[PDB]
Amino acid sequence: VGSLNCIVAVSQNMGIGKNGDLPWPPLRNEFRYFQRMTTTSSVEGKQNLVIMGKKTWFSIPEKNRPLKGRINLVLSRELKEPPQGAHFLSRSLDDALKLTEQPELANKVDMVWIVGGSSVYKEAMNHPGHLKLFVTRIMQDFESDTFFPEIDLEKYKLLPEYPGVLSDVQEEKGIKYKFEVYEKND
Ligand SMILES: NC(=O)C1=CN([C@@H]2O[C@H](COP(=O)(O)OP(=O)(O)OC[C@H]3O[C@@H](n4cnc5c(N)ncnc54)[C@H](OP(=O)(O)O)[C@@H]3O)[C@@H](O)[C@H]2O)C=CC1
Ligand SMILES: COc1ccccc1/C(C)=C\c1coc2nc(N)nc(N)c12
Repeated sequence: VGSLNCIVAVSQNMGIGKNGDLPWPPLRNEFRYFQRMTTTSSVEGKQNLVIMGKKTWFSIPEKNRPLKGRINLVLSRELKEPPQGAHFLSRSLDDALKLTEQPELANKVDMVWIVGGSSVYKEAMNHPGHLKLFVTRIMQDFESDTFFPEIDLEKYKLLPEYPGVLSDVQEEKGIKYKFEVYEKND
């Protein structure tokens, strides 16, 4: 148990997913940022924990499952075991978050990252303590069927910069995006 973080990429219309995939074409540098933010731990020997819902797990290409170099945990109210390739399954975010503090995971885990999708985000962002939201603002509209909740600029602060995050507008494949980090500490 290190810090609690959500990471998402979201279109100008708040879209995160379309038919079990992302709503925009592949953005390699965006995937690379995701990978470097979720995989990097400054503590040797540790890994970060990625928590996700079941549709989010299945949205990941099989070659990238489980997400390499991270401990993967899937949320589901139904599955009897973790899905093929996964090793953790929790019935709730509280259950998962509790599971981190021991019996055996808590000397292996550094940062905890919520990587989607909508319901998991809603609950984490609401979760009382110290929270950071890493949001890639995909600076146009895309047809979507899954959405990210509006961020309350009265509870969260927008940070002007953040270590290892590029602060200028980026562009790729003709699509502009901004990496943002928001922080709350209620
Ligand atoms: N742009 C981005 O940053 C991201 C995009 N996506 C996209 O979003 C979509 C998938 O997201 P979404 O449809 O929201 O689905 P989720 O990944 O949130 O999966 C929903 C399911 O997972 C379980 N689940 C979710 N929350 C909990 C919980 N708190 N406790 C127990 N189980 C839970 C369920 O399974 P059960 O029915 O078995 O209980 C529920 O049906 C895809 O299109 C994917 O590509 C996903 C992540 C990031
Ligand atoms: C199809 O989805 C994926 C495909 C490959 C690897 C990971 C993901 C997942 C689960 C999620 C993400 C893929 O790119 C992302 N960018 C940001 N900024 N946040 C995220 N949560 C993801």
